Amino acid sequence: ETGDQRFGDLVFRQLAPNVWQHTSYLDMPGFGAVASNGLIVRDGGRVLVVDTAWTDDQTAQILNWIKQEINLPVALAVVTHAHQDKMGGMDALHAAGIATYANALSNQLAPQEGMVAAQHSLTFAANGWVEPATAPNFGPLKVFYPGPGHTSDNITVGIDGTDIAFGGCLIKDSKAKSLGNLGDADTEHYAASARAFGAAFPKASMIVMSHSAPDSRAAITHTARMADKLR
Ligand SMILES: FC(F)(F)c1nnc(S)n1/N=C/c1cccc(Br)c1
Ligand SMILES: [Ca+2]
Ligand SMILES: [Ca+2]
Ligand SMILES: [Zn+2]
Ligand SMILES: [Zn+2]
Repeated sequence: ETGDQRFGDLVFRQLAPNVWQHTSYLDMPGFGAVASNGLIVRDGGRVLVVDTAWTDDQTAQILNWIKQEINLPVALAVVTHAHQDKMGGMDALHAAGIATYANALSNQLAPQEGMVAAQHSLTFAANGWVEPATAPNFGPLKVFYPGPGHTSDNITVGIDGTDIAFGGCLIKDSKAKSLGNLGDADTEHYAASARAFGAAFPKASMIVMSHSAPDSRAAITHTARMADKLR
């Protein structure tokens, strides 16, 4: 779509004055090329990243795009669970000197999932909000653990000062006919987790997700409606 920029294999789209979506693609062999989206946030004199790309090389291209187009240091990255689309590029972040954060559970599961763990672990209260001492200096990033759904470790992030919340792989677009890859899913708690994400970011009107283009809040309720049928 017009307005989008390509750098290498990555596509970028501005969502807000200080927010961009990054999109990377993995070619399952002779199968569907599969898109995955993350976010880039300009916070004053620094940049914050949400999710790697599928690969280290694709991840370096994110970082090089930021250097060329924004020209501010990346202070940290938060990754949203231990699958290849979200943590495939951790080695690239580390090679670049970025501090990395993930749900403690993501870091614990990372080895079995064939992912490199992030450096630092987020933990969460019973109400789902990140324990702030584990997410120091996150600026406008508000990190919320909605409960198990796409995976037991899936986390979400709202961007304060914008209309944007990022549901990662938990949320599907409002015309989706399935819930995608359920290989690590919790089918019993999924619906409640989708709804909890909506409740955490009641003011968000643009919902960004890993595997569809940004949607309205309709994505949340539609996802929950699908998930209701798993139980
Ligand atoms: F549209 C799809 F199919 F891409 C999708 N929608 N929701 C989910 S989750 N997916 N797939 C996610 C996925 C596919 C291959 C490998 C890994 Br690791 C994750
Ligand atoms: Ca690697
Ligand atoms: Ca798995
Ligand atoms: Zn996933
Ligand atoms: Zn995914």
